Amino acid sequence: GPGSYDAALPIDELSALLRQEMGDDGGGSGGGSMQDIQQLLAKSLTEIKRLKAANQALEQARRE
Amino acid sequence: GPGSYDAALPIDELSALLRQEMGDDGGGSGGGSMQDIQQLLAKSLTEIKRLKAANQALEQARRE
Repeated sequence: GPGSYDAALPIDELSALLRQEMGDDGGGSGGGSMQDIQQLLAKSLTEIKRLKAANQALEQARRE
Repeated sequence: GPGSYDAALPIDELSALLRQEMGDDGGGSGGGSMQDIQQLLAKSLTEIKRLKAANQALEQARRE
């Protein structure tokens, strides 16, 4: 199976992991530009905010 | 300007946003070397997995 910790794994693995958490259609590229990092690092930040918004909303909505 | 759906903002802004989402006192420069992205793009991915596990744990507790 996989390793016991996520310790210093390469850029291809952490890119595939955040894209798999968002259910991608086999995305990513070898581009490495300022635009490539901005798109990836905005996408992971957007997914944090999506889960926090949903968590905060459902905790009061299901309480009835 | 539009009142919703921020996109294509500079790398310093999205990096200060993911750092303060993880509880830092704001942020600074977004960097651009391979060592910078292997840190910040993994930290933001760890915060997705954290909040998914938190949301899942309270959902299965309050379905009763």
